[PDB]
Amino acid sequence: ENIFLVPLKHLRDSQFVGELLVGTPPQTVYPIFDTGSTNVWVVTTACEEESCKKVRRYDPNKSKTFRRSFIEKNLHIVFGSGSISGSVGTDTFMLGKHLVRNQTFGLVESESNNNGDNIFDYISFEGIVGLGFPGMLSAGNIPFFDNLLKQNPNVDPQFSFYISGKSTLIIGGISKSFYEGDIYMLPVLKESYWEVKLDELYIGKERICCDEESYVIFDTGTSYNTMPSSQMKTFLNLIHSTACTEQNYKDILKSYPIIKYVFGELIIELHPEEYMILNDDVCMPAYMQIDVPSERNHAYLLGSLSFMRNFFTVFVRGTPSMVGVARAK
Ligand SMILES: CCCN1CCCCCc2cccc(c2)C[C@@H]([C@H](O)CNC(C)(C)c2cccc(OC)c2)NC(=O)c2cccc(c2)C1=O
Repeated sequence: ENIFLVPLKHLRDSQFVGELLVGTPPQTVYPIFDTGSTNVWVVTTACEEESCKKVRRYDPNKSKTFRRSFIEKNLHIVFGSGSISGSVGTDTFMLGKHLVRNQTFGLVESESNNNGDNIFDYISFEGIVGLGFPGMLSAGNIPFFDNLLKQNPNVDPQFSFYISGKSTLIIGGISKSFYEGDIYMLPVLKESYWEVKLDELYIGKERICCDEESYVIFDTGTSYNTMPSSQMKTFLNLIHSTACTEQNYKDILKSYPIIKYVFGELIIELHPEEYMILNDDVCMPAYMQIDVPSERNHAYLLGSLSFMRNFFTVFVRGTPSMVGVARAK
């Protein structure tokens, strides 16, 4: 019981959903498990958009343990992918046979693009289980993950994502099934994200960072890696897209640069086959600009598609927090 698995299903686009049970008796939802945010969100019967009506919507009136929050707060969140709004409440959650009572969460009432048709019209969004820190907790006293640990005192305070039908969130421990070699540890900074100091960044022989304080954030909620907007053109000039097939892409990418993230004594090298994705016979880098609240201009995300596909990540919760990285098996 004390180390347990949450199998993740890869639905398109990317991100990866697991089974969460909410309310009494339990209603099932398939949220994404997001280290890049903190709030729990659940799509509800309050959302009357077609994008909500098409999924399994949580019905708070069917939950005996649901309590609408006393403070009637409307939360608006602008993600990089779209916007969600709704109100706040409390309920009992079940994750992987573990109970988490009196958990604050957002009840989705609305979903939109940030500008007509939006991402939610394409995907099957049912919510977010944020695994970030209290600095982006919009309502309530305690983040989900800290609450689960509080109410489950024999769980070790850690979780890890193994990406790629064999993706799984492992809570309380790790498995040698998922990684090779050693795990190196970096201290977490600030109060919002699984954020670490970045000392330098090279694209092949070119140093492109760092002269100010800079940071990497480990974000399972985003497929892509990122750079700050000022370095958008930097990256696009040094790493071109190019024609490729399934048959020749290894040869085409032999000429591409190694991207080196320098975290002090630890250097993570992303080889071309680890950061270039093949879509429509084009090799394109899995990098884009994305606004990071509270870390504009100096944050670099490491996402799921490039980074976690190749590197097993362990997230150790301070009881100071640490991130562990090792090569995926
Ligand atoms: C292959 C492309 C997939 N894709 C675009 C669709 C994503 C659909 C699922 C979804 C919907 C809502 C939210 C999320 C996921 C999670 C967030 C994640 O929490 C972002 N974390 C950061 C730190 C960047 C952040 C930004 C803004 C607010 C914030 O609050 C603390 C945190 N993902 C995204 O904002 C996002 C952005 C661009 C592309 C994609 C996802 C993406 O990979």
